[PDB]
Amino acid sequence: AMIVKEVYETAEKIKSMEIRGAGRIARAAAQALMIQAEKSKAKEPEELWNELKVASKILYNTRPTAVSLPNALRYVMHRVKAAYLGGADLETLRFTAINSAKEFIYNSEKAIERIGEIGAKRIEDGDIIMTHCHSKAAISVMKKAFEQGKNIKVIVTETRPKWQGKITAKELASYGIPVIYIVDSAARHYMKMTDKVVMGADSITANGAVINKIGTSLIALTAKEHRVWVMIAAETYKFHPATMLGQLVEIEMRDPTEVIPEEELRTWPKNIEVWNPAFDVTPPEYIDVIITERGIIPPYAAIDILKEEFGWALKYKEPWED
Amino acid sequence: AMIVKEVYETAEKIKSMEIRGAGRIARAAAQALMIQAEKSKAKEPEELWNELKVASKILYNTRPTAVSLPNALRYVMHRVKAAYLGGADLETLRFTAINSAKEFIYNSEKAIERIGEIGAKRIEDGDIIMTHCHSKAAISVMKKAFEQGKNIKVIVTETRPKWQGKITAKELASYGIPVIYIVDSAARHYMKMTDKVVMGADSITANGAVINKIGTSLIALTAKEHRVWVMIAAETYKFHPATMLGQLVEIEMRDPTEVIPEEELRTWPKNIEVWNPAFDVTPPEYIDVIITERGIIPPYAAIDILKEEFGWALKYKEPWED
Amino acid sequence: AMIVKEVYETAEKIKSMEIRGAGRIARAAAQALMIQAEKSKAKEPEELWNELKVASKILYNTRPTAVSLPNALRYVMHRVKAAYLGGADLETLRFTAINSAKEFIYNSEKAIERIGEIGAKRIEDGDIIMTHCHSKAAISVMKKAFEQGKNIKVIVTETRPKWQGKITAKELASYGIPVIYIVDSAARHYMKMTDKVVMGADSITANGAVINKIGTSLIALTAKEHRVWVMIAAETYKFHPATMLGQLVEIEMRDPTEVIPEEELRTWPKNIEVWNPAFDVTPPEYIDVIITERGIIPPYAAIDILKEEFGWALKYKEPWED
Amino acid sequence: AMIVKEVYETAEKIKSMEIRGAGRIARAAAQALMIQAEKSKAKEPEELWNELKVASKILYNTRPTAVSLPNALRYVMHRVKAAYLGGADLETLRFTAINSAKEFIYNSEKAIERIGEIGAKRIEDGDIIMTHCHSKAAISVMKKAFEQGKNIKVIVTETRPKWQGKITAKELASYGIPVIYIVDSAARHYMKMTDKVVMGADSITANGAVINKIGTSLIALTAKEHRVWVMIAAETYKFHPATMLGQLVEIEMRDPTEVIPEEELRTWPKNIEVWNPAFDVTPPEYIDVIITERGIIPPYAAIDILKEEFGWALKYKEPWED
Amino acid sequence: AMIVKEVYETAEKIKSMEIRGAGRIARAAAQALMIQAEKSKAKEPEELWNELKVASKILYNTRPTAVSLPNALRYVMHRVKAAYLGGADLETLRFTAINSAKEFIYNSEKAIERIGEIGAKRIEDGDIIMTHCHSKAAISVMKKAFEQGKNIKVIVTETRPKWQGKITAKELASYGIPVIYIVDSAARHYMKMTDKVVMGADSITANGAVINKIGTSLIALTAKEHRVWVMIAAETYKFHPATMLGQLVEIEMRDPTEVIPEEELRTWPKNIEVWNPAFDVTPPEYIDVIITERGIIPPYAAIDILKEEFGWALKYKEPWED
Amino acid sequence: AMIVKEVYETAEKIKSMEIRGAGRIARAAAQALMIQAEKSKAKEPEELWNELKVASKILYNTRPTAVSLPNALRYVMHRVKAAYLGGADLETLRFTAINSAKEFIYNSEKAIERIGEIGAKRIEDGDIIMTHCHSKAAISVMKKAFEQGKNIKVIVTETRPKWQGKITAKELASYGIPVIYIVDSAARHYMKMTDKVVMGADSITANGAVINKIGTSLIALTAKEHRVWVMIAAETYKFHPATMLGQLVEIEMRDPTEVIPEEELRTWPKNIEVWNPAFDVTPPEYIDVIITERGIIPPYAAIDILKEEFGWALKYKEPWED
Ligand SMILES: Nc1nc2c(ncn2[C@@H]2O[C@H](COP(=O)(O)O)[C@@H](O)[C@H]2O)c(=O)[nH]1
Ligand SMILES: Nc1nc2c(ncn2[C@@H]2O[C@H](COP(=O)(O)O)[C@@H](O)[C@H]2O)c(=O)[nH]1
Ligand SMILES: Nc1nc2c(ncn2[C@@H]2O[C@H](COP(=O)(O)O)[C@@H](O)[C@H]2O)c(=O)[nH]1
Ligand SMILES: Nc1nc2c(ncn2[C@@H]2O[C@H](COP(=O)(O)O)[C@@H](O)[C@H]2O)c(=O)[nH]1
Ligand SMILES: O=C(COP(=O)(O)O)[C@H](O)[C@H](O)COP(=O)(O)O
Ligand SMILES: [K+]
Ligand SMILES: [K+]
Repeated sequence: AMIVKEVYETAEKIKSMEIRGAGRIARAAAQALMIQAEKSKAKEPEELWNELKVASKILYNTRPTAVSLPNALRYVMHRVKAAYLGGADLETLRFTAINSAKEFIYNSEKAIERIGEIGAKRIEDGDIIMTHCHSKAAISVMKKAFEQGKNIKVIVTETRPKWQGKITAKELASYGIPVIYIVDSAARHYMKMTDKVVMGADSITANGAVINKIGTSLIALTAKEHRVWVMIAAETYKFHPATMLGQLVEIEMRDPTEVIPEEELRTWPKNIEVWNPAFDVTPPEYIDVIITERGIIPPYAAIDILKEEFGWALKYKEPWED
Repeated sequence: AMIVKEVYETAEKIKSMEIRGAGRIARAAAQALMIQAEKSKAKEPEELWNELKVASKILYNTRPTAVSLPNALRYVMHRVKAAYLGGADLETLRFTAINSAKEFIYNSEKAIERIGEIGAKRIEDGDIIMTHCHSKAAISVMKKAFEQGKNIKVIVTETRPKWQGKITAKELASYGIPVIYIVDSAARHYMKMTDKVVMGADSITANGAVINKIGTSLIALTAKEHRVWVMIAAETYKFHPATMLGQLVEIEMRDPTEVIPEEELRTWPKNIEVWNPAFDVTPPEYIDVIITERGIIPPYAAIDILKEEFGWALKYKEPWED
Repeated sequence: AMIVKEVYETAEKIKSMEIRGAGRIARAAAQALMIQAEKSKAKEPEELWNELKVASKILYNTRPTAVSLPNALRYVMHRVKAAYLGGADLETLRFTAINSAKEFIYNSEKAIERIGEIGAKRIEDGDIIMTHCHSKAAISVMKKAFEQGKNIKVIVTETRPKWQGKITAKELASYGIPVIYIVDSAARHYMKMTDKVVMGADSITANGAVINKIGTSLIALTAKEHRVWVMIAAETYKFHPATMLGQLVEIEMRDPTEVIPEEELRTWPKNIEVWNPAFDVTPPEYIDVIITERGIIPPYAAIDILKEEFGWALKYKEPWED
Repeated sequence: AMIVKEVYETAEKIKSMEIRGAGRIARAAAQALMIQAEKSKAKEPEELWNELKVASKILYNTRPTAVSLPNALRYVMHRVKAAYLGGADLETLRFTAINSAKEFIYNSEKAIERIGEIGAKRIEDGDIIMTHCHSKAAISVMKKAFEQGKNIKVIVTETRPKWQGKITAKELASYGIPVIYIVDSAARHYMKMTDKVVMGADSITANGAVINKIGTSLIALTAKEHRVWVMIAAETYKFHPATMLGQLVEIEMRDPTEVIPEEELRTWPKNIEVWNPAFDVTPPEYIDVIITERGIIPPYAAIDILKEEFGWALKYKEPWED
Repeated sequence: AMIVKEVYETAEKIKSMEIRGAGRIARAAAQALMIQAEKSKAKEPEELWNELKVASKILYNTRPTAVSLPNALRYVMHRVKAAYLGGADLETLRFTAINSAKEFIYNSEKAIERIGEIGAKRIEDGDIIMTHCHSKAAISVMKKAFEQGKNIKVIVTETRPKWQGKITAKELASYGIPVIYIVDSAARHYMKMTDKVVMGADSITANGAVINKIGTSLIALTAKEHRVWVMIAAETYKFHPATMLGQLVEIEMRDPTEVIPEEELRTWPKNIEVWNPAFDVTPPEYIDVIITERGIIPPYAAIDILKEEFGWALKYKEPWED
Repeated sequence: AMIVKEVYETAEKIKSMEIRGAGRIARAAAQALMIQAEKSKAKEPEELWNELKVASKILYNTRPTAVSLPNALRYVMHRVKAAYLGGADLETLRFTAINSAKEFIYNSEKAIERIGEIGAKRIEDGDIIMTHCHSKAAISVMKKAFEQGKNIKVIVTETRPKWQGKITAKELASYGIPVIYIVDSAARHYMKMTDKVVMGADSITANGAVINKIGTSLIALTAKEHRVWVMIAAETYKFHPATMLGQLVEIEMRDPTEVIPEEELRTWPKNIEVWNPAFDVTPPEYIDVIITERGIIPPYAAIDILKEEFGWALKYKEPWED
């Protein structure tokens, strides 16, 4: 297969986390398939289909946990598969894929702004919000609240090991929003002063559980303990189809050296293992609302979102398989 | 007025956390009073007494939260003040000061051994133990349980911002004990495989609360959620006598640059505030046992420890006070 | 501009709580639109439409918290607006307004009967039921359970400040049902002898929360503690559609003189503030079932009620809006 | 009036629990409806209709608590009744009853196979599983998982009074799955070593509560306490449609001799009452998932299963009534 | 017996609650026995003893629940009994009683000021405190905090039926302390803004339970739910000796007309009973600290207070019996 | 070396549980020490000392879990060992052992009588009481309460595997107390109608945990869940002194044939392991009180009982060791 540079470059950048955040990963994946179809020198449809199947496989095999990624590929390639199988000629297939990926990207961009507007109504003037990691959906909520003239202050948790909290702090401060930066360990200590917790999602399961950045389940746990609302800002493509039929979401273990740098870890005794899980599972009981682009829901209504938007595709194989 | 150099160095080193851990700080402070008395050039008792007061003050204004520090200074200075006021000559005062310091130091070492022997009975073959920070008292228990031939494995949290987890990890590894090293945020994610939690204490209050390294409360919180025993390994001089008459324990706010290094932090805008609490408060409902040198107690019997050993002193002003 | 006297009187009476209870306020507002249309002197549809908008506005700016009120106005005005914009003549508009009002009123009466029949199946012979405020929906259930020959007894909380408990007590007594009347503070003390709790609702939100008379949350809280079922008797028009897109429900702050009478309160110093919230929010974890006219649901299925019946309308501005 | 003896044999064997488990009972009731129709000597259609109505009532008044039974009779008699009322001649009616019976029986076998496949995905290699009673749907999950190569052990609670746990223990051992057999009272003691709990269901209600073998709720309670997942394996015909309209599920009280044998019980004093409830009610807060043949749901979504599958039938009388 | 006016007048004023609050009731009881001994025209000691025995019986038989009352009588009359039984002459007995009662009154007055000083250290600048009823011990804490220059605001609950909250509000406002007055039902609604809860006690039991004004257990319940500290300001004479050997504290039921005035209750149907319990029982788990004149304790240390101060007297009959 | 057969008969009958219940076992072990001393044919004091040391070891290695047994042997052998080491001649030693045995046995009977009297005060007229196993101290409470004229019923759980519940059921019926007999699994189902729970104890630990019959912790858990008081009737010799120095209590694992009889179990596959734990561990958060013969304590005060009664003995070896 004639796979372009940008398919490979994108895949490496998802793996190394130079491209990160479940939304962005999903847009970038779709963007890459768009560039494949723009640049394909293929002659036959069968030839282009094969390229897109394989480019998709490459992109799916990057990072497992955020279902946003395979939902983006599925979006582009359910359509490309339907086109091809009703013998669409070449340019019809090339446009199906290009236009499909443009829809997904537009809809991601729109969904996020919309989550901002909905979630900001749940924020009150004077609120101290605590967040975790760097979530574009959460930030959209917080930023929108601030543009509505509510005087807010955000507590950013640094978010080890990769320090996503630095990104969140600088970003929010740059829209004018006062930020309080603390270590992940201080979450409970400062939960007393916190009015609302607003965080993102990578996968959301049928029974209402939220897989998000390591440490999320802790922040939610103590938030529930103090009766602070836990609001998870999440696009409907964050919801995980295979969990309808009993799939456990894989938890990404990343390299030990994200925790202890190589120069130091090589000096450490052999009887120490560094474990670096990238995500944990917050059960639904610690979640008050999931804010989607289609509105506020309780977390136990995640199965409704998946039935009405993804149910149909689970008797079908994956649209890049054969 | 005529204070030796070892007092000043010791205080500089407690401030800087070159010397750290509650127990060690207490011993280092006794030592410093010891050396002041050993090397004094005083001629009258009143002169030595005056040096030992001032040196006491300097040592106390180093770090507020670990009560071990002022409890050590009191063990020396209660005895030194009663001698001075009983008319003791120069050399009798000098020796009360030196010999009191030596007793505290000897009792601190024996107590930690004994805590180890007692706590280790609560560890069972195969156990997986989560800990936090670096606590000599906690390590005593794990070390002794391994020497007894129990195959334990210790989950060690890195303990940001100052990374005491690293100290714990290398230490435990050095005794042959296998370690699983994780970031603080992962503590709930791994609580499901943990059998015991074993941490230390800086201050323990009348009502049973444990003030220990920032994050301790979170670990205890999710331990409870999971029905994992939380054991606090702690010497009687970790108990806080001022709290029987309602004193709140000061939580030390340490420098922002421990969290975000100087180079970086100077690049950040005014409207980010870095907050660095070094301790939090874990409520007694989340603690199962405190393991002291005089045995196992439930946290609520903190008051009995305080009454039977420290109550007597609360009608008096402070031993180093004029 | 040309608003009848019955509209103005009805709004005065909703404000003053001469007419009160969510369900009754909704019916009273439909009625008032009915009478405005019956008695209008308009010649063109545009003139009647203009009266029905203004009368709607006046009725809506009476009391914020019970969503039954604006849901009643919408049931009339959605239908009136679609007729006007479909070119309806004067008399066709007049009749859409009158007949819509009549349908709402008829459905409000049938729904409360049906809630009664459904909820009464969950009451068992010998039961002791705590209630709160005066709710027609709750009373429907108790009344019907007694008529079925079940020997029930109802603990009635006085419901300060406005004393709706008294209304409930006299009513239940009048049907032959024995009552135990207690102050609000005694609710936990008597929860141990209570078998069921049965209250009403003013608004029910997307995520399952019940906004009902001040104190309801406390009663539900200790009911849970005690494992006593909390049943909310509530019509579909108690559900709040604005909350699916993240609106917070306004909690009505009523006059201080309801708490402390005018004579007394004028004798009190400036630095006492009397605060009179008329409602609180009970979270869904403390509610076991909502009993609607279409059946039993768990509180989390509030969103399904809102979606299938009210979602359609949230792309449009308000039916009475210009 | 002319009822074949197979109907009576079945009904007897359901009362005495020679035929047991909610699925098997249901299949056995349809099988008897099937045989009644095959072997009927009725010469008019009205006469067969009367034999089936009657057979249905004989079968329904055996064991009240498992809704599987009346849902089976419903499946057949809704269709037999629609045929009959549309003029169907004799042999059309007979076939409708036989083929409806056959449909339900094939569907039951297929549903359980599919629950096994959905549920096994939630069992991970290593897992220890506690179960209760003998449930064909719980066993499907445990069997498929072992067939998939996962090394599991199963804690089989003995399930007094009727010792269902022995059936489960021998069965699982027979597939090569190691069993740990314990008394019901040991559930909490061993819940620390348990990773998943998997049990059946006799009825599931509109608000998500699960009715299953006496003891199930105790196991789900201490499982929640310890954060072990509680998974209910339940065919959709275990869901109870009368509960949408507020019905309480009857709790069968079986013979005292099941607890204490006849020989011994007759010697006991009159003032010892032996109470044998055969089922209890587990609230939905202690259930993490229900695994049906159409996928995983949170317990709150039972109402969705009921709305879509059974809600149509509630405004009509029962299918076997005059 | 020659009983004085003031013994009778005091007893009526305790019953009618013109004299109220457990501390004050106890002082007034002791004051009354003081006035008996001042004015007794008795000639013999046996004659005076008999007067004091009977005057005590009168005073004990006023209100049952606040153990402060019998502890005050016991204080005076353990001593008077010991004096008399070592044949103290008349004036020796008269002084024993007068002086004993002066000690109790001085010690009550001192203990309260002291509880103020201890408890105020647990109050932080900016705190919103919620209280209940009118407690001199609680007010001492709050007032002292305010005199220390901490800027506080107190939420006073009105405290039905008898409105003790009016007393609390006016009193606190008169020391300059901003007060927020609300109904007992609003406690949970406003618990989010509350930093500390400070309340009194009437009886405290061996196992740590606090009997205080009806509604106390509710406020503590929701305070625990939100992690607001519950601090009970209580003198050591609030602790209940007989609970060491298994006594249940009697809960005072007061007259129905405290709830519904006579003029209205006489018009109400016969099938309504008004129940007016004056106190409820807050379990120890909802209490953080009990502040006594001897310091902060956890509530589980109430048995220590009773052992060291009251244990001795429980093999003896009551010191006014014969 | 010369051991009387009564010692061996006793030890056999303790292993086989012909002698059972923690109190009775203890009395029976002292009785055997007593008979050994009475019937000894030793002519030197050293020779009797050796027979008692040995008798003690034979008795201690019967059943590990109930500390009552070694605390009984301790009571005798501390005193026999103090006599022996103070030069005591033969007949002085013999008497010391007989009279110590006799003291412990009289004390046990008196302790249990007094627990009945303290504990009955906590039972109120009407009460329904759930219990577990057969406990002589729990039965004392229930009996005294009935003797006092209170109309109670008792829910007697059958207590598998050894059916202790039948002993309890017949015994209580024999005093005229109505019994409800249920299987262990029915505990939660019937906890709603239960007002008090009253059970025994085999050991009680330094931190307040109670070791009692397998199932006790499940009953205490659902009792807490429902806010039913859990009361433990326990003589002070049930408190476990090794636990002050960190010891874990051994959980006796008895024969699998107690669960499944020999005849049946031999037919079962090899891959079914039958596990028979005879005790479990109830944490102190689920126990409201321990009733001892010296009064009511919260479970946290067990450490106070231990400090004052047994702490002296811990720095010495066991009384029967060389
Ligand atoms: N914050 C704080 N709490 C303390 C201190 N001493 C004792 N405590 C007690 O520790 C507990 C902490 O509860 P939290 O607010 O963490 O839920 C409270 O019961 C509080 O009364 C102290 O110095 N600071
Ligand atoms: N205060 C408030 N909470 C609401 C409203 N609508 C829904 N909720 C939800 O109701 C719950 C109340 O939780 P609470 O803060 O009482 O513990 C939260 O989960 C919150 O998200 C509303 O209008 N006001
Ligand atoms: N006991 C019982 N509860 C039911 C039934 N149907 C639904 N429920 C619901 O199941 C829950 C029972 O919880 P529990 O009382 O065990 O704590 C309640 O939410 C109740 O409203 C039924 O038939 N029986
Ligand atoms: N399992 C066990 N726990 C004990 C023992 N002695 C004291 N404990 C204490 O009892 C509690 C057991 O609670 P659980 O683990 O059932 O939740 C813990 O606080 C533990 O520290 C013992 O011998 N065994
Ligand atoms: O319950 C009340 C008043 O009861 P009443 O008003 O019915 O006498 C008070 O909280 C306590 O008695 C403590 O008050 P104090 O601290 O002043 O003793
Ligand atoms: K577990
Ligand atoms: K109960």
